[PDB]
Amino acid sequence: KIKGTVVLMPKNENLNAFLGRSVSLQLISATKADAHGKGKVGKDTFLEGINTSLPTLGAGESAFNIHFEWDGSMGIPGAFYIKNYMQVEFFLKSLTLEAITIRFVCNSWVYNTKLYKSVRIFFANHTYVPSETPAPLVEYREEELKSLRGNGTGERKEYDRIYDYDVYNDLGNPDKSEKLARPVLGGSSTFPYPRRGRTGRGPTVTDPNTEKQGEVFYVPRDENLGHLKSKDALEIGTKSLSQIVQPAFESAFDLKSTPIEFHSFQDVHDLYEGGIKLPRDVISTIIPLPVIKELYRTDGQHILKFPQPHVVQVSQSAWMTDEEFAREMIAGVNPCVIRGLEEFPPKSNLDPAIYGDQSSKITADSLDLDGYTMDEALGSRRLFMLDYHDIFMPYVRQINQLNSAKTYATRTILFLREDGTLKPVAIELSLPHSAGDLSAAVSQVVLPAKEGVESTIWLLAKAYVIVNDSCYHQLMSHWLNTHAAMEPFVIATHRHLSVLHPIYKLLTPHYRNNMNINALARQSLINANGIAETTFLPSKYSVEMSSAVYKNWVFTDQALPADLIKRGVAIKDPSTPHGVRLLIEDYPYAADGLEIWAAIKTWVQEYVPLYYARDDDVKNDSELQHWWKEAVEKGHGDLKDKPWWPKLQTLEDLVEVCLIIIWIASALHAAVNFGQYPYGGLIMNRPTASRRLLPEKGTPEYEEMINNHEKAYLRTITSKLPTLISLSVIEILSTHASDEVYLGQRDNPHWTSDSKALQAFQKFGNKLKEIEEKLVRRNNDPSLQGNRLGPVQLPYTLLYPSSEEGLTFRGIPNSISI
Ligand SMILES: [Fe+3]
Repeated sequence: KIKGTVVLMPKNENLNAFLGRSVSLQLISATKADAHGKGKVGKDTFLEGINTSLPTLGAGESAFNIHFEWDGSMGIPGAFYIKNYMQVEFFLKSLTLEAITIRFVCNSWVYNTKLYKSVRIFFANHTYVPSETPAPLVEYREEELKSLRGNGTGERKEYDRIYDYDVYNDLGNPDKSEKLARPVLGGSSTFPYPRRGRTGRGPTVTDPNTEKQGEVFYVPRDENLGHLKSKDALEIGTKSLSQIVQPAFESAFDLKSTPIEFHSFQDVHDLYEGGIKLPRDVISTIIPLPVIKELYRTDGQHILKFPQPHVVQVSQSAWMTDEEFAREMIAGVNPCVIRGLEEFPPKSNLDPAIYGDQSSKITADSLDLDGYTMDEALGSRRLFMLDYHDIFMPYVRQINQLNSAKTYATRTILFLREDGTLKPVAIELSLPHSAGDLSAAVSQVVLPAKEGVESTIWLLAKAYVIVNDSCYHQLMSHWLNTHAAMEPFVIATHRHLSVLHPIYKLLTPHYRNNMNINALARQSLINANGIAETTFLPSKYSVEMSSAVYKNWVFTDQALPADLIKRGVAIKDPSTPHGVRLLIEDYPYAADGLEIWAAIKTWVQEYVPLYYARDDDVKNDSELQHWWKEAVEKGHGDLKDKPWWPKLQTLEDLVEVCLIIIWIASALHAAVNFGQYPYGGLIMNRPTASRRLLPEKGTPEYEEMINNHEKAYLRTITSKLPTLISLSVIEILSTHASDEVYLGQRDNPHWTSDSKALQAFQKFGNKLKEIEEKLVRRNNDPSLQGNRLGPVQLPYTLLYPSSEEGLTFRGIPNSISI
């Protein structure tokens, strides 16, 4: 008999109930086949007893002894079937067979046997490209992929493990109201979009093209991550905020229990000092809710107190400095949009027949470039911009028609000073113009000012820019480029790469929780009248704006060197270690990012050749070829006609594709995600909406800018009630769960039996530790203070690879996990 140990976790996170005839396992041979060439299968073997011997056992886990009859005619086990005859599902961790050691890493929920169309199968931890699969496992390997793909029909159930694609046709709620109808995103030239995971709930009764509402948005079962500690279930907080907390806040405002608007900046600071007083029944709603109860300190009676945002921990006024406004474009929440400006004035590609004359109104001789002429600044590569003009202009008219929204399409010009810091030198606030226009508001240029009403107008100009930047950050840099862009690759990977496949093992840690958070976001974040639409400027146009931006999304430009070169913030330079020379030498995001990028590249370049010796080996891997074909032609199918997709016929193409996927999922998402509350937890620093244009001279609103500048500012930016909701959301999303798995870590040390792959992975984790030491030295270097810390004195730690749990402003998860 072969001695085995099963480790599992009961659903409650009673052990005698697993004995008797409750759980059967059957070993499957990798070497002895039946007459059809399929590995022979052993007898049903039941769990025999509880193993209390090994002190090495994670929380919630139990170990069971089992002995398998396995004679000569059976060969070597390479897989097993398991049947759960119990009513309730359990979480299967592993099987370990001794003195034959063979390890099986399972980490999968096993529901009652009657719920499955075919018996659950698990493979030992060996790694095989398809031409290396032992012959008696070839059919089992392919049948398991066929099972995962399903047939493209049916309402998906909680226990299903079926991966497939669908369009974003589940955000509208047209059965509730015509006002809640939304365009389908994906599957048309008007609205191209990445695909998402298919749920199959079926059509609404009013629109056959929109998917009906559902209490639970399915994800394949093992994508729905359980947590030992309920506080770690951060993705569910989004749902609780929308469904329970937001209505409670709304009630406090409807009943006039708290002022409707902030009246001074101190009313905003109060949120993390003394707190806000709210009705008792409002506090009583929050206090018992998992995740939500961690967001606020409370007296249990009437007070909620938000945590002090990092950006104010040293100076509560530094966010208002021009130095910090520009520094955040290279070391802030959204450090990836600034571009070099190589001509002046800046140009627009938009049609003047639609929007009016698009010539810039910024004059060169009005700009203070520290004594440089414009030609000198351009030539020395010292001029940059944050350009939202062409991005926002197409939507300004329809946004400004909404009752409580008004924006400009902004452009900010920045100068790289000789001291190496950026300074803002002008903001252009543009509006579309057409013959029939009812509005008399005009475009204007605003220049820096420190005194008088001109200083208030300049501070407001910065707020209009940061509203554009916050909307672009959240919808494009963050949602579109990480969450949404990655999901098609998750789906393709499970559909086409076996668990046995080396590239499955390389990529899947980088998908942890991504389908789950995305489904929860379709339900409560980006749904019609959901949190994003009611907190961000574009309202009901928000998600469709991300579709318009996706028209220009380029997979190969997500690589960090290509991004930097495309934006004109670095140049190709083969004499440099990273192959690019930064044009802003101390650009903290890019400088730290290049280190992480290089480490991932080395890991991928070391792992790939362990499994692929020539370009032909890549061409000849049928799972890999099917995977990439489907990811492109189905998952990102609206961009299938584009010439820039890698072909995947060479080793270098495989490395490139894997490298870009891991970068997007880990460091890029971390850099755009974990600064959300640290920088945006002060709404004045990261306003999410603007509600009025600049006032005309001779009006009470203009006199208010002179006499009460803080009120003028607060009336312009996000109102108090959506601010309380936005702050709560971003606090959740900026938190690391205690069970996170970070870059350089895996959830199990035995993910492969291949020692060379294990060694290469250890080298990768060591290199990340080395890199963190280097980044600490950078933050401690007084010469780099201006960009790495700024007047907010906030060291740039967002690309430190490691972190403890909580709202830490550091740490790079493997995946898009929140
Ligand atoms: Fe995120």
